[PDB]
Amino acid sequence: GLVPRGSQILCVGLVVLDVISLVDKYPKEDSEIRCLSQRWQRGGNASNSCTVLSLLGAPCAFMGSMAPGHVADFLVADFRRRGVDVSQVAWQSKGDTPSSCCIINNSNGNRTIVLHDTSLPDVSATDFEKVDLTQFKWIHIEGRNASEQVKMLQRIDAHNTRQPPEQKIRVSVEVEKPREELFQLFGYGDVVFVSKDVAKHLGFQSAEEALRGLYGRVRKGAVLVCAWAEEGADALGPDGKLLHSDAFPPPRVVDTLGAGDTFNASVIFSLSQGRSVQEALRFGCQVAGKKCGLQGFDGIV
Amino acid sequence: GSQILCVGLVVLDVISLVDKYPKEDSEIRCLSQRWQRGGNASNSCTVLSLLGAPCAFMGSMAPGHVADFLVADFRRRGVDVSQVAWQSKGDTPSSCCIINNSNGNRTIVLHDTSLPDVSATDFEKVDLTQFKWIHIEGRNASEQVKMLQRIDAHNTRQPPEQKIRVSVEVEKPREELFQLFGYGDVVFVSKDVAKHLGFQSAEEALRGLYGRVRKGAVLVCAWAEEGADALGPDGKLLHSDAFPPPRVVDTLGAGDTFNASVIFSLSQGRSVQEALRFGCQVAGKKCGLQGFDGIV
Ligand SMILES: CSc1ccccc1Nc1nc(N2CC3(CNC3)C2)nc2c(NCC3CC3)ncnc12
Ligand SMILES: CSc1ccccc1Nc1nc(N2CC3(CNC3)C2)nc2c(NCC3CC3)ncnc12
Repeated sequence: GLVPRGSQILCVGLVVLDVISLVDKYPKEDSEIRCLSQRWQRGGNASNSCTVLSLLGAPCAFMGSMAPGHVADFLVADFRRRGVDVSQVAWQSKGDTPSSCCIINNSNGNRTIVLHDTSLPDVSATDFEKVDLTQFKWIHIEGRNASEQVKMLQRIDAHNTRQPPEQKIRVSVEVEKPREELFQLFGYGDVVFVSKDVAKHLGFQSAEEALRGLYGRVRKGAVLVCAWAEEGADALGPDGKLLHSDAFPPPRVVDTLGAGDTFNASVIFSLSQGRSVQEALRFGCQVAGKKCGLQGFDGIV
Repeated sequence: GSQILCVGLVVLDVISLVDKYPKEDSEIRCLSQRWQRGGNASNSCTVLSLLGAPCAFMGSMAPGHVADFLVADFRRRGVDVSQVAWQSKGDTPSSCCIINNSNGNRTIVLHDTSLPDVSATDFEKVDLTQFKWIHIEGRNASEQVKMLQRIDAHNTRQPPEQKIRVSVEVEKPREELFQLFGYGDVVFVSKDVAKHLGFQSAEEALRGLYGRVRKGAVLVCAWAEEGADALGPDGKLLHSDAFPPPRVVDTLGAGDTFNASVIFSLSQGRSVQEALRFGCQVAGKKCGLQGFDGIV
């Protein structure tokens, strides 16, 4: 159906089906055991942010790769259950739709993971070329396949080059795997999210060390953003002023999985409503804090 | 009287092929992944079908998207599902199977729904005429013994020529299942059970377990790479070496391939030595492949 011009936030990245099994003890190889409970969850960075943006009330769409099959079917039904627009999915003729097996040991909390395979092709610059941008007010890009996503960021530059500032598409970018290739993305986007995990791998020991240490890599005008779990979040604009907001503990921690994706989506949401970076950092921390003390995304409002 | 029937579980097998088995708290990436129609009786149907034997599955299934997948697969394989006992409480069981591609080890983590078992009631409602053979997967004992008795009874009224051959699996160490040994013409007891009951080889198990079977039965016991053995009324031990494929790459469903194949050979009137041998021949071929496609 019809989507008004400049109304949606698009997130480009991975979606994955996570099968999550709760067990008594860790299974010894070659055994047949009952679990305590099992969940199928839609997962992936761009995937969760879309969920959040919908709960938060933004019209939103997801672009990532799927393969026709029963796994897609479930994934697409969960997306749709959360109000996400999937009209831009990149259906692939080759490969498996990503699925992961996660096993959680009850008596200790340990999480073991068999990660999804690498059979399916990522979204590509030509795939992306085929997309009429006018619907989007904001596009956000999970960092995965760097050299291609670069062409897409360049496409969005082009488009923008020719629009009145009030019809310009804002861009955000996320670097979250400690992978050499990803670092070029730093130079793109109006907003750049970097993760505790990545920043540590580059040697920095805190948001402040990371922002000040990496801001030299961001394109002029950009806001560089970093969250540090219970130590809060920071942000660094072109004016050089290091911003900060403390965390917000929930009455008690229940599920941290996906909180970074909640933080990103919330910051993006706030900035898109024209709030100030400081107000965004704040909001970010508030909603991610609330998520942590909840199971999945249901109660975040 | 042309079909073979199997009574047990169907399960959605969410499979991950990895090259080494993950250690506590670690994180590895699989080589590939697939969905597969699972459950013992389910697998056996697959194998019977692939061998050209008309067969039919019977077990509980909850309607949903999972079931739809299972059903379609049953049909692509010509398994008669018209005997299925649908529910309205619960969902389709499913599990995560980690298959270690470097020795074919298979770790199964099962989510058993509360989904109701098949009951003597449901069973008492089936036309026993179409079946040369009926193989029961031992899950709910006290309730299945009734199913069996209904079969023993049906036998009395028929020529010692048109009787319903009956086979029985005892795969899990559960105490309740132990009453089942004394039923059906052929009885499959797994290596696992065997060891749990203090026995160290198929030879010894067979000796120490024959006491528990119906008069005139054959006790069968596979033992992976060691082969499988059998014991009949004549008191003579039968043996068959295994048939190792070049590389073992996937042993999920081997035992259910063994059983189907033994059953199949028997329903074609081959001898117990010949069926034991064929069982190993097929389970063996199976272990060198991902899936079932291609054992024939
Ligand atoms: C700045 S908000 C944020 C952003 C990204 C990721 C997580 C968060 N928020 C929180 N993360 C974690 N955590 C902990 C882990 C789980 N593995 C690391 C992230 N703990 C808390 C907390 N209390 C718990 C602290 C551990 C004692 N209270 C509020 N927000 C967060
Ligand atoms: C008697 S055939 C049989 C019956 C039921 C279940 C399995 C099998 N067959 C085999 N199972 C296993 N296995 C291994 C496990 C997986 N952990 C137990 C079952 N390994 C082999 C094998 N392995 C390699 C050869 C020694 C070189 N070669 C032939 N048949 C089987």
